[PDB]
Amino acid sequence: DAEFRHDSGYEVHHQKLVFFAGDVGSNKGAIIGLMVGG
Amino acid sequence: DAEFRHDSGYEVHHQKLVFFAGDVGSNKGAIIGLMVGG
Amino acid sequence: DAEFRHDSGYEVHHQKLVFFAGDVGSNKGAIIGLMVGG
Amino acid sequence: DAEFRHDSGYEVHHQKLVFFAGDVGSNKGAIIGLMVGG
Amino acid sequence: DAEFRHDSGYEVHHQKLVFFAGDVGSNKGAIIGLMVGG
Amino acid sequence: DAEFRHDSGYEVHHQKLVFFAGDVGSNKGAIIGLMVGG
Amino acid sequence: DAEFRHDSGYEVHHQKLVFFAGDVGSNKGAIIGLMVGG
Amino acid sequence: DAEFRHDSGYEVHHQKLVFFAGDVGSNKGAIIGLMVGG
Amino acid sequence: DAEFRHDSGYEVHHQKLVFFAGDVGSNKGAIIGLMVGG
Amino acid sequence: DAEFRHDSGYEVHHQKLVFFAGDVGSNKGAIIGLMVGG
Repeated sequence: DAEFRHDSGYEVHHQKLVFFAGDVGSNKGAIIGLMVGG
Repeated sequence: DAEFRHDSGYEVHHQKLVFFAGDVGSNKGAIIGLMVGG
Repeated sequence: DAEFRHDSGYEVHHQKLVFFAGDVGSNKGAIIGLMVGG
Repeated sequence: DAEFRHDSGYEVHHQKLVFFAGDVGSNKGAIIGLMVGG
Repeated sequence: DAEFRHDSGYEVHHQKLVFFAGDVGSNKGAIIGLMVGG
Repeated sequence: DAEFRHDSGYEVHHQKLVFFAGDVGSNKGAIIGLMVGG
Repeated sequence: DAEFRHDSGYEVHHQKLVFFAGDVGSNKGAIIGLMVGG
Repeated sequence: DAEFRHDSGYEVHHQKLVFFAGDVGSNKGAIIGLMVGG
Repeated sequence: DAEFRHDSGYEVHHQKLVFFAGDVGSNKGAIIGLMVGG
Repeated sequence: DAEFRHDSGYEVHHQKLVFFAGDVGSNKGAIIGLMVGG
């Protein structure tokens, strides 16, 4: 007579002027805010 | 007599002026806000 | 006599001036807000 | 006597001035907001 | 006089006896290999 | 005098006995290989 | 006179007896290999 | 007669002018706020 | 006269009897190999 | 006259009988190999 209860909790996010908001599992590419050449 | 209960929780997101809002599982490409050349 | 109950939770999103709102499973292409050349 | 119950939850999205709202499973093409050349 | 060149690379996949081969941008439904009740 | 060149690369897939081969942008339904009840 | 060159590299995957091969950007649903109740 | 109860807690985030807000599992690519060359 | 060159490297993966092969950006759902109740 | 060169290196992975092979950016859900109740 087992009982399995899981709750991921309450998440509130307030974000302003955020370039990258989020979780990246794996990153091998390029993440650049601004690129100026020449 | 087992009971399996899962809840992913309450998610509230407020975002303004956010370039990339979201979760990337795997990133091998290029994510650039602005590209200026020459 | 098992009981399987899954709930994905309540998701509320408020977004303004967001270039990319969403989750990318895998990214190998190019995601650029603005491209200026020459 | 098993009972399988799945609920995907309540999703409310409010979006204004969003270039790309949505989830991309896999991305190998180009997603550019603006392209200026010459 | 800018030059923008992007290549997504060479992808070779060999898969045998794979339930789910592919990238999911966002998952809120149920993905179960086998369901047995009663 | 800008030059924009994009290539999505070479994709070779060999798959045998694969239930679901493909990329799902968003999944809220049920994907079950086998369902047995009673 | 800028030059932008991006390469996503060479990816070779060999997989056998893999339940879930792929990258998930965000997961709020249930991913279970086998469910047995009662 | 066991009872398994897990709670992920209450998370409140307030962020302004944040380049990268989020958790990266593994990082092998380049994350640069600004790139100026020439 | 700047030159931007990015390479994501060579990735070779050999996997056998792997339940979940892949990178998850964010996980709030349940990932269980086997569920037995009652 | 700047030159920006990035290489993500050579990655070779050999894995056998691995439940979860991959990088998780953020984990708030449940990851259980086996669940037995009752």
